[PDB]
Amino acid sequence: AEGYEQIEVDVVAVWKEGYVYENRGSTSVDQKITITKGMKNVNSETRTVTATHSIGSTISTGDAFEIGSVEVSYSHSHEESQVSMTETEVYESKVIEHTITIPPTSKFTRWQLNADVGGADIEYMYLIDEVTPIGGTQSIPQVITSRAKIIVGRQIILGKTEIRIKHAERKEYMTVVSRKSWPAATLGHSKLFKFVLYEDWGGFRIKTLNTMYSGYEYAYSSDQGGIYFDQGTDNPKQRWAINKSLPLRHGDVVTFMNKYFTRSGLCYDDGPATNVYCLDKREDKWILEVVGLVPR
Ligand SMILES: C[N+](C)(C)CCOP(=O)(O)O
Ligand SMILES: C[N+](C)(C)CCOP(=O)(O)O
Ligand SMILES: C[N+](C)(C)CCOP(=O)(O)O
Ligand SMILES: C[N+](C)(C)CCOP(=O)(O)O
Ligand code: NA
Ligand code: NA
Ligand code: NA
Repeated sequence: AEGYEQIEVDVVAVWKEGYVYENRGSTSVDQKITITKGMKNVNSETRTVTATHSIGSTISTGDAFEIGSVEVSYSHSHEESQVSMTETEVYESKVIEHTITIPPTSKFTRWQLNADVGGADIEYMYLIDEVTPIGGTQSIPQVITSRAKIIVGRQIILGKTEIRIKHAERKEYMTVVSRKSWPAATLGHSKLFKFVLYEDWGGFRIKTLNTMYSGYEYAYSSDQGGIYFDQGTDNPKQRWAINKSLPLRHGDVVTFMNKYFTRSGLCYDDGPATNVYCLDKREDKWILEVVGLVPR
């Protein structure tokens, strides 16, 4: 995908009890059994998963990623074997069902292999099964190498990477126009409006590469709430807070809270001229898009 990348990473997997039936008497008893091989509470509208917990140095809680493939290696019965998963397999619920004939004086142990890719609980990645005598020894499976390959947005380097900021609900880009002889933010369909994100002691700064008044390039909130662009200063009014852990990445959905008006977030609002405002106790979702390449 245009702006994403694959990365290998270690994930946690374990063999659970699953189901256990004991037939201590005679004769052979039949039992129906149903299991659902699939990711727990999987969203049908998307494959992007918001991390509930970390996956090493690469993923942190709240980070967006997509599971490309998962490869867990196990040892049973005294022999090694490995099972791989496709993207379609990790995101599908297969309700496997059938009858198991338990022979007399024997236990049926259906083991349940799972995987927790940073919060994403893959219930029943695999089913081994094991019929064994009572009270005889049985082989317990053990995961030897659990690992996954995730898909993430290309990183945004602060003060370096040129991005486009797009309003998620309205699918329109933040653009710059003149208002009161100052540069001003307003929503538009143009892909020509590039920005650079910075970070210092006071917060994040949104610099425009499309100003008409030279030097007036950092986004800030007026007392009235309208978003204008000023010259670089120490003022909190031009400093912002992002609700997402670094590193920022392509396609990240974020909110921008003002550092001076601390409860006022950046959003769409029908102004008389422009429509990008800082409004109290409300904060709209914006997409960060890493720019492609211009032709020449
Ligand atoms: C994995 N399996 C249950 C389909 C075959 C292996 O049976 P067993 O290893 O418990 O004897
Ligand atoms: C007046 N307004 C609330 C619609 C936005 C204008 O902000 P401002 O340009 O007066 O600083
Ligand atoms: C937008 N509001 C009128 C609800 C309050 C926010 O004022 P402001 O923080 O944008 O200056
Ligand atoms: C006082 N100072 C000039 C060193 C910093 C002031 O930054 P500012 O918020 O007044 O623009
Ligand atoms: Na600094
Ligand atoms: Na300012
Ligand atoms: Na408007």
